Amino acid sequence: RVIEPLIMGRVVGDVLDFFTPTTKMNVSYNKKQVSNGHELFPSSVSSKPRVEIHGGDLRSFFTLVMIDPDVPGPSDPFLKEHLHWIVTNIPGTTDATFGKEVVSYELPRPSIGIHRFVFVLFRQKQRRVIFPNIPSRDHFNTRKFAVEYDLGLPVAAVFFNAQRE
Repeated sequence: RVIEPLIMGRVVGDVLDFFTPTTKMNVSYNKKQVSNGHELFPSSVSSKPRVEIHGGDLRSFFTLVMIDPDVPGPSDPFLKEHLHWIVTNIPGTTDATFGKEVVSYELPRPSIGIHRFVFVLFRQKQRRVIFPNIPSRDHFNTRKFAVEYDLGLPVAAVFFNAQRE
């Protein structure tokens, strides 16, 4: 039931494997929480959001990625995924500003149709801090990225829909 909007919205399937959410994540833009699957205007999301994470060991570290799988349009997404943001080594119970920004936040600018803008959080392996070298934002693969950096399955994910205004 908790992952339901991600399954109906095809995030689980198109971008992520099935997982059991275990960390609470709250993504907010100017204090307005992102609600799974609801539409936002691009102008509302032009600056990076606040991403607070909750619960679990204070010693844990988390990686956040933001991706758009529907590029340039969802019907023929031949550039998928477009990478919007990567923050690693976020201490448990804090927020993205406490991690290492590895890929800077790129404002959502969907070209064709309605795109899903997806935030995914992973727990890092114990005693591991990571610094991914990502040469390009196009043709990004979240599943492959998690395998590369030993990030396991997502522990939380949320997304919004956005289209050109």
